[PDB]
Amino acid sequence: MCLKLNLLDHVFANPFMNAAGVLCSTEEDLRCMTASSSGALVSKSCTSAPRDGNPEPRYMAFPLGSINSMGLPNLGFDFYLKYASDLHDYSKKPLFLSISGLSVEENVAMVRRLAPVAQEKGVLLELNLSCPNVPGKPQVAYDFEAMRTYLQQVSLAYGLPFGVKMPPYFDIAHFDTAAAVLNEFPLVKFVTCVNSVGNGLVIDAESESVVIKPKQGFGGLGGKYILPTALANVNAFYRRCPDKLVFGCGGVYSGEDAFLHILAGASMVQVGTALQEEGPGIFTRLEDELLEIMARKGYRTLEEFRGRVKTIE
Amino acid sequence: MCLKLNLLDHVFANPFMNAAGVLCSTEEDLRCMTASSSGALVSKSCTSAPRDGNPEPRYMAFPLGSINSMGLPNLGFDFYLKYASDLHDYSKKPLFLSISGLSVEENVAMVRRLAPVAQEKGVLLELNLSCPNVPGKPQVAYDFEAMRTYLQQVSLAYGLPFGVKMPPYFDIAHFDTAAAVLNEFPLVKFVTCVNSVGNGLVIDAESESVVIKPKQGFGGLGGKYILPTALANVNAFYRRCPDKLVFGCGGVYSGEDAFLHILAGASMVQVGTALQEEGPGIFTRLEDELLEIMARKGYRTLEEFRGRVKTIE
Ligand SMILES: Cc1cc2nc3c(=O)[nH]c(=O)nc-3n(C[C@H](O)[C@H](O)[C@H](O)COP(=O)(O)O)c2cc1C
Ligand SMILES: Cc1cc2nc3c(=O)[nH]c(=O)nc-3n(C[C@H](O)[C@H](O)[C@H](O)COP(=O)(O)O)c2cc1C
Ligand SMILES: *C(/C=C/c1ccco1)=C1C(=O)NC(=O)NC1=O
Ligand SMILES: *C(/C=C/c1ccco1)=C1C(=O)NC(=O)NC1=O
Ligand SMILES: C[As](C)(=O)[O-]
Ligand SMILES: C[As](C)(=O)[O-]
Repeated sequence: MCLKLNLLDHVFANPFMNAAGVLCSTEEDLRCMTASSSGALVSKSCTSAPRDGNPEPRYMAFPLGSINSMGLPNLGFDFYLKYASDLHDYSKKPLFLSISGLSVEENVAMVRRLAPVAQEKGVLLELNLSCPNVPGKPQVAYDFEAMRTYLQQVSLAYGLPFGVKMPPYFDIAHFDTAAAVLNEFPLVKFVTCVNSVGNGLVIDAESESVVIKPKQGFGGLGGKYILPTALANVNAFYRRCPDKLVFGCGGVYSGEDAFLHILAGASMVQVGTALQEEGPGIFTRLEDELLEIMARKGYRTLEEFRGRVKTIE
Repeated sequence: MCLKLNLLDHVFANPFMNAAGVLCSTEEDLRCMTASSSGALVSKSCTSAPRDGNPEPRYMAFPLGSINSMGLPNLGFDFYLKYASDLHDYSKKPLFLSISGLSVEENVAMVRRLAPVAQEKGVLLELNLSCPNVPGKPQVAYDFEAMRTYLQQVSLAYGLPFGVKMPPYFDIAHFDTAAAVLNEFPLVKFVTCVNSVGNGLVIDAESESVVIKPKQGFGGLGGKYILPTALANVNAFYRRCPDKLVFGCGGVYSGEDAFLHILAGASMVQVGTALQEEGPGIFTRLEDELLEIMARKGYRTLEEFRGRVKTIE
């Protein structure tokens, strides 16, 4: 058995990709993700100018997942754009480029320059509206009027299909409002659910200390902690956005977890924490495990079960 | 070594209590909590009139925690007031009564009636502003203006010290706003952080089905999933509300987990999912495990380490 997605006028070998921020900062990282068996890759969220990020330690992992306060760090937009325009081998797999400007004007500036490269090469924009680790600059998609302004301005400057990296929500009214804002924008063709569960806090009992340095130890959560939250957000936006794709992200360590994301509605499945911890070998494992679950159940295609999670009575 | 606390004009043998909703709905449940080694108990959140709650199954537990959509179920306010007035043995431990009206008016109606019993018996009010399982009635404390209205009306009607059960927040701006609301009310003497992480979704891979019946499977998360979220909220409010007490709730299975809550700023420590799964014998275990950690560290009292989590640099 194999798989075949045809999403966003691109062909994908399988639904797996990295999560933005993991194994995708440097040229070396991007070449490693390209050489892996993932179906696609996404670059690290960038600002217009290069930045260093927050002070170390800024990422820590544990048996149930990870906490991070990475904050700015990226080589800057010029580098990721060059990667997209001159360096990426599109014959190997599709590329997504993630942007996370600090203001609407910064995002607009970047997308005006990305557009020609999108037209020429087919790089796909993921607009990050959910970073939980910039002090003073909370998650844009938690402010629905701000979200609307960003999407209006980006859609007008960019003019081409794009997607949005969403924070998790926890309230039905918020699902309803958020999805309705997204559905105002026809150029938003995919929605990635979710970014990290923001501003958790891990404490080490022995040392009586937080484990990351920035923001008094507060950071976004990934990994096993977040799987039910991720699944809820995938399914909530899958139900509410029938004319868009939903990409799942959060808590994927196995083909079974991927299967659950796809049952909830996911088209592509992104891997963050588990990829940071296991490395890019994880992609052959996840595909082998997903194909085995499909074979046991008699599923030949992803379409046979995507979004087909059952409810009770 | 000592687990004793003296707070809110009451003496507690230890900081442990049930979380509202767990082992506290019937008279039988309340007697069993009273008979346990807990330092206190809290009654099931009540509405003015009795309710049945949502269709079953409405609670499920897993190795990493639980999901629930209990929704309304309670014997009604009259029953819990009667228990406070006539049945509870205050010589054994203090009682908290949780209320969760569906409107500000219903809450106000209850607290007007509670007030004389609080005064006479010393029962303590916990006002629930965070239930994630009523369709059309999202978490009140996610709407800061609604929160303020409720606290103003309840403060005026009740006129006595009370506490509030808060939802988890995920955004620094939300912590700042929420705490500033709470700090407008001097009668809010304690803040319980946190209620369930709302609107998660658990899916069973074999059956391809959600595991609870209401709300298409969506429900609030407890247990191991939520400990870093709970610690963050406890510390965020501990830092922002220096004139109030913070009670910790979320993810407690061990004395070590309780130690982390206390380092983060918790006074009382509430136990939901783990008590639902293990039963009331958990409180002797939690006490022994917390005293073991204190002995190893040389700590003689809770106040020697409460709120003393260390940050880096
Ligand atoms: C070290 C690290 C850095 C991250 N940086 C970004 C980022 O640049 N852009 C972004 O959209 N998400 C970022 N994220 C969030 C992840 O893309 C993903 O949404 C999150 O980790 C949850 O998925 P998981 O449970 O597989 O980790 C980052 C996560 C980690 C762990
Ligand atoms: C079966 C069940 C019923 C609950 N009912 C209530 C409730 O009536 N009032 C309330 O404030 N919280 C209620 N909760 C939330 C818990 O008090 C607690 O905040 C949550 O379960 C997180 O703690 P934990 O990680 O120890 O489970 C309920 C939780 C469960 C599991
Ligand atoms: C923040 C995004 C940061 C960034 C820096 C340059 C451009 O964007 C993060 C995010 O979105 N999710 C995370 O879990 N961690 C982050 O630091
Ligand atoms: C909802 C509150 C239910 C209630 C019933 C009578 C009055 O209020 C819940 C809550 O606060 N937390 C939960 O985890 N579960 C609930 O269903
Ligand atoms: C995320 As990296 C460039 O330290 O593998
Ligand atoms: C050495 As290993 C845990 O990458 O099999």
